[PDB]
Amino acid sequence: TRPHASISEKVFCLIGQAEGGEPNT
Amino acid sequence: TRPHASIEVDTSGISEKVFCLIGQAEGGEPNTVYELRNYSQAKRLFRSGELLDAIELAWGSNPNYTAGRILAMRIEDAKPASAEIGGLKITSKIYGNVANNIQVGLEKNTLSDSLRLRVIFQDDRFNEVYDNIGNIFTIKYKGEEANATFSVEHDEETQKASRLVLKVGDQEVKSYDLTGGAYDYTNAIITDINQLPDFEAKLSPFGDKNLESSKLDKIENANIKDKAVYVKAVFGDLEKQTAYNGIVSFEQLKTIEPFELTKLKGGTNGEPPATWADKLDKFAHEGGYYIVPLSSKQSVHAEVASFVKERSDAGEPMRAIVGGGFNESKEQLFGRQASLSNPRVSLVANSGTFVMDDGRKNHVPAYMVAVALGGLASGLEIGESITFKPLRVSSLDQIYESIDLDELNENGIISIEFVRNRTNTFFRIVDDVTTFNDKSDPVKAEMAVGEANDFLVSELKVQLEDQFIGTRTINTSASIIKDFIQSYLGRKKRDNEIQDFPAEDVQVIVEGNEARISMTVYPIRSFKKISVSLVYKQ
Amino acid sequence: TRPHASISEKVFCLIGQAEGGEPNTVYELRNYSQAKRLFRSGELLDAIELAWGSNPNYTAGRILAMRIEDAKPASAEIGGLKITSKIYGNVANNIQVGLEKNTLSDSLRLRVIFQDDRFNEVYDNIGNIFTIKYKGEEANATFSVEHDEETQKASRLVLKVGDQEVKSYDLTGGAYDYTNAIITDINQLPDFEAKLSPFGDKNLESSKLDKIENANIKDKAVYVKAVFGDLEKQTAYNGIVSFEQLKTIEPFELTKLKGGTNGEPPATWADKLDKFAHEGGYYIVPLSSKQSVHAEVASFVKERSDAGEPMRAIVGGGFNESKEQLFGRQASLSNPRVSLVANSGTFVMDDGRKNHVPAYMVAVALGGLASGLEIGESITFKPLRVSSLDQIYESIDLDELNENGIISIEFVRNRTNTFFRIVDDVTTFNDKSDPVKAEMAVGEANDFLVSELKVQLEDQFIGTRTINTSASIIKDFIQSYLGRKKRDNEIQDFPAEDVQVIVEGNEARISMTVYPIRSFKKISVSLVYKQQTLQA
Repeated sequence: TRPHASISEKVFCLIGQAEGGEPNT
Repeated sequence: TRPHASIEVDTSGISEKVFCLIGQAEGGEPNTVYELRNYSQAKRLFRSGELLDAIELAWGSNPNYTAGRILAMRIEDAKPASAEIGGLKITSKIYGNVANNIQVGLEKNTLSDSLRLRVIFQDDRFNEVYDNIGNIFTIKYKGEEANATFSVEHDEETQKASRLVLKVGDQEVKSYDLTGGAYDYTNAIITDINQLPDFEAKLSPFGDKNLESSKLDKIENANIKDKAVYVKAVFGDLEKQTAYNGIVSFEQLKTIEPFELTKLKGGTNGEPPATWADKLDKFAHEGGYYIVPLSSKQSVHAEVASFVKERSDAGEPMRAIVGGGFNESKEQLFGRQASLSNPRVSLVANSGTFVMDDGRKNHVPAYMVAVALGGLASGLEIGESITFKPLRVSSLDQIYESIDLDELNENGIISIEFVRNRTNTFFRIVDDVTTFNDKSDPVKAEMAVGEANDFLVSELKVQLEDQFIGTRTINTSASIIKDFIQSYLGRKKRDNEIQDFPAEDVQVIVEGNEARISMTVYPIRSFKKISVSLVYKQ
Repeated sequence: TRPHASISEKVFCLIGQAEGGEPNTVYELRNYSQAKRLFRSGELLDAIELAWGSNPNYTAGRILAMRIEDAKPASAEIGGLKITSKIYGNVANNIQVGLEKNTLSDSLRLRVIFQDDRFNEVYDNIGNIFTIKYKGEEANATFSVEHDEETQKASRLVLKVGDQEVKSYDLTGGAYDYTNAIITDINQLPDFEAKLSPFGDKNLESSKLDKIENANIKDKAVYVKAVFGDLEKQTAYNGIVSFEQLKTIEPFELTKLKGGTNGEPPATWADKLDKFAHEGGYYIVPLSSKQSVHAEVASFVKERSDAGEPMRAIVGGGFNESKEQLFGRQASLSNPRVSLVANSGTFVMDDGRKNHVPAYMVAVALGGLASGLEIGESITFKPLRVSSLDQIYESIDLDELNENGIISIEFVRNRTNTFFRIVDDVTTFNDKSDPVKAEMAVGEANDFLVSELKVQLEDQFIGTRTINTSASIIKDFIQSYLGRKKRDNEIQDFPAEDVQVIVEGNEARISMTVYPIRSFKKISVSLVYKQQTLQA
């Protein structure tokens, strides 16, 4: 991996359906 | 020499980017790149065939624009024509079959006890003679002893000249070392004989010889009272006579001997190579951008395409333009496209005819229209497109017309369109679409957008490098990166290299070991659809 | 001798095979012309001239050059002289010398020739140091010199008049050491006279007078000669050739010198690498070809590290080496402070010639760069100024060579211009989590810091005043040093709480922590293109 160039305090939560991402995390 | 004035009525030519051509032609030393800056230089490095007709086309495909400097390579392992005749290895500076026409001979002159050399070659009208070979200088002794001589002995380990000695009877009058010493150039002998009482030595008037003294030949006890005999040194005089000129060179295996005027042998272009990648490797660091191979073979098209992708992965963007055959069919073309559907490649269909400047109404294959096209595309300013530009082609051997110029262009194949008048040559090129399958993305799809991206990207790379990748200190967080990048983008908008950019839509993230950047740019590219509407008030 | 007018820190070393200079000595070169006066041809000279022109902006400092051949001076014993040349090696056989007798002076004349410098000046009226006369009416008068028989140096000079001795000149008992004292003192006499040579500032000693007696003199101007001493004074202090006397000096023809020889290729360089042990040259670039000498340089740098002195070696390998041949050097050259360079290319030398360059000399390009740069600065991504280079290795190859600890080179394309830059400051060391050893510039920052820290610990505590300096005092002194080094920004940060020291009789043990300046090696970008509106 030699060096290179490659080219709000109120947190908000959600919970619902989605076709992606592992659940329970 | 003396002060003077000169006027050459130079026949040269009868600009930013560089253009690369690899093809077949019958001259020039093989497997080394050349830079061509002048057509009249190409007619002299090379001689005949596609590589030269390609260059004569590339630098004339448009009456106002023209290609930059050209890099060339020959696709042949041409041997040089040579022979062993006499005690000399004769080798021709030409590489290829053409060199077999060369003729060399030697004859000895009685009136000067020297050789006369003749070299002849037909196509360059070269037929000249060199005479008095040897004769490097004379001596006459002037003392009044009965009969005096001189001698010149070799270094028996190397056949180089070792001493020059003057003998009056049995007495060594004088002597000089020739294995280097004071007398490395013959000039010092020409003083140090004359300045003695009993001897004088003088040069021949035909040119300054002044050879390196180790090149004389072995002689012993030659009378120089009854005669003004020559010192000979017959081989090393050939370099002073002929080295800087002409077509032939001479090398020693042994004694030099006369021979009849005889032809050479072994000038062979050889079989064409079964693969082009090994020689294509040499363009990797010569600074090209646009490359075209001068052949219809499908293996060459796949090797060049894979080569361009390998270069693009290693910091050097490149692009290939390819043609195929003599008037190919749709089935053949889409067969070539489907096998070669990667970006940074563009495929051309038509095969044209060009009025070549000899007066030569040349019917020309598709991979040569790709030269004419690639030459024009390379010469223009960065970010312009071949889109709707005219080409100086004479006529086309073609199938494709307006409805086909939907079909082919929609599938990513370029073609030239016939417009009946006023537009300079009646012919303009419809698009700059690449061979990549998916047309939705313009950077991949359309050549000019890519060609503007590739150099813009390199500049962002190079400027970020020394400002940050140098790692001069960590105490320069991500807020400074936003300052540098907005300053950088502000220059590109001012310099017209981009259309516009939003300044307050830049996001930077950093973790000390790595920085992450996000930015948006609004690109600049040629118009392609003009929808102008008309209304009135009746 | 009369008053008249007429018209960086990191020291660098070079050592290799070229023509010229004394065998087994180090020379402090500081300009191009000084180099060409010392050496004549060889890769050492290209390396020197490359060091001060690998980059126009960054350039090396002082150059310590060594020419590693057991060379001999060319000599030939002829006439009455131990003729010897100053220039050791093969080249000196090209010298020619002759001593011609010249009759109007009744002297010798010297001509020395050497073709590469076309030297060819002449030294004339050799001998003939001064002239003598007598005026008086005495019919018989004469001059003589008599010698110390144990050395045949002259010990008396005498004048006779009227067939008896007049006066002694005591040629070791005063001012008569120098010939002038005889010429003045004769000029004080009533009727004896003498005049100095019109040929120049001879002022030779009387010790080197030649054997001569009963020179009949009155109506004459006879020369005293002193030939050998005149040869030394008028010639030995200039030019290529040197003379010593064996046997009497007399004329002989123009002839070559002989036996000048370079010797055999050096088998071991270690006992000649001892000459750098006190000049402190930090970077060293051996031009040695073979892996055997690279291991010797590696052993040498390790031995100087154990001695306390920091040094680092940059090395190259062959022509057209493959990855694996370079891995076989990397494994056999394992220790840190040794830096392996890959490719072999070409450079545009002083001549304007397209010189081919092996990796042994391409190493000099990085050595000239790292010695030019500021201390602690990284060699990474700086230009290299190379005309052509066997450099087909691609981006994935750079990662493989770099990970394995092999310095590589890259082609980079600007807008229109191009240039070649060096892709990482890595060493030949294995461990990825130890940047003090894995990164040349970090090791350098550590070395130069430690060279000062050692000395300031000596001056403070091995003043040896008393054991009563308890560990709290050492704990304070480390705070002073870490504060002074933070002030000059040589360290990023340090935790002042983490200084622990224990003292036991004459022995102390120390521990601490330092935040070194962190790098910024990787940058990633996410570049997006969007449509846009512009309107009336």
